[PDB]
Amino acid sequence: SGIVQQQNNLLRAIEAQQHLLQLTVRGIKQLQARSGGRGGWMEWDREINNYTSLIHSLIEESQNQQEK
Amino acid sequence: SGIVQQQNNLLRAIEAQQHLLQLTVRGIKQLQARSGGRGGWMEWDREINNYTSLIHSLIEESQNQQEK
Amino acid sequence: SGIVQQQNNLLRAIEAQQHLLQLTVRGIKQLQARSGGRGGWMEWDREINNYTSLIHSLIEESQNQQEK
Repeated sequence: SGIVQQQNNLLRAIEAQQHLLQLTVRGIKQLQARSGGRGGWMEWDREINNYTSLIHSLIEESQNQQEK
Repeated sequence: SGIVQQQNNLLRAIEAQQHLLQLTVRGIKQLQARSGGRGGWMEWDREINNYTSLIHSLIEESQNQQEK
Repeated sequence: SGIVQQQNNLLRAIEAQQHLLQLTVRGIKQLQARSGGRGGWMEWDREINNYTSLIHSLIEESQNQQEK
């Protein structure tokens, strides 16, 4: 412990930041929507999805073997 | 030290990311404002505030006992 | 290793979050643009650039001596 009780907090902070990140993307999405568009943002969405997937995978594997 | 000098950098990076996060939320807010709305975004604001509060608490407790 | 294989994952997660952060800023920028403005957001851009620079520096120095 000690140094380990820190890597848990750092991970909790990252997990929460991700919730803030997904909140701002939703906000941006509703903003593009109500002003036409949303058709040319297809590639933008793809990149967001891909990076969110990579992070979720990173967080899951970190939550995993942190207990051992 | 060594592994500890890393958890300080990782924390500094998280603290700065949070400043970038709060900058984008302000940008989104001024965007919703100048286009009517801002009345139906009450719940959105609540979630943002709550998550920002959780992070600030996480960062503060990490800054704390990192010295010991 | 062990505790170290975690600080690599935590760093990878931060690096990816930064890519998500830069994606949302681009989205916000294209939103301000197509609606006039972008002239009064000069100071906003400055702060974003400065914080992105600080993070890139933090990430680079963390990637560096993590091998030793």
